[PDB]
Amino acid sequence: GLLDGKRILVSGIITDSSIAFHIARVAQEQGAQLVLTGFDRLRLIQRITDRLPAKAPLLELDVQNEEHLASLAGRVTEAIGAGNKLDGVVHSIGFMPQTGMGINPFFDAPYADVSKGIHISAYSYASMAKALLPIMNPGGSIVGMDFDPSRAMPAYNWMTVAKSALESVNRFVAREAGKYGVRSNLVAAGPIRTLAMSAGAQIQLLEEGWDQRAPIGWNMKDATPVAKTVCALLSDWLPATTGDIIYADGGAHTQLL
Repeated sequence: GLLDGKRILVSGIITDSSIAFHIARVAQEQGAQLVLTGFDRLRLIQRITDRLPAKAPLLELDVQNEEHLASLAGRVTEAIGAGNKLDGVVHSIGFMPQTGMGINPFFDAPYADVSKGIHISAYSYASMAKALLPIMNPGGSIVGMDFDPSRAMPAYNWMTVAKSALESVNRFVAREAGKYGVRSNLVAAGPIRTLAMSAGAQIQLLEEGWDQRAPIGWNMKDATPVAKTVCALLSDWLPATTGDIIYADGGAHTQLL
């Protein structure tokens, strides 16, 4: 039980292909007691979370909603029992409107759309940390999901910009979280077939290039390797790593080709 008796909040489950879902699954297999947050289709999310190996309370959280953030810590402590604190927080939340992504030209995305995407994808990592650090134990771990944005690439467009912002936000969260003995890190995943992927020739070349570049290969169908990596960061086995990015991408980013 890598996470034996750790209390861990996990956001961002929308389907059972969600990366968050597999993080939640692997964490429970490893003895973690979870609290879960879900955004919009709460009834649907409850049905999806029923398929996890264990029961976990489900709280409503719209990261754009200031009231939800203000009430979050109180709602969490109620669910885990007063006197108890969190050892773990997982941010697995991303969004960018269609105008900011894919076939749509980079220059045509209006700021309102980009701003919303940045709000949800980058700024929310800080506001979740603000809301939850007060109910976190020393030795604890905050973890967010990243996609390496250090080089530009077709299609990913303004979401790349959002991820660049996130990485920077992560380094500042690490400063604040350090005052509580809490670590903050990001996991940079290779591409994964999720619901979000749903929203062409260049993206396929990027994927296949992925497996080819990855010295141990990469399998877009399998979220388990990134779930494990996130669990490794939630654990006590990376105690001197903070403000940082761990690459769970088959090693692809270390190879030019």
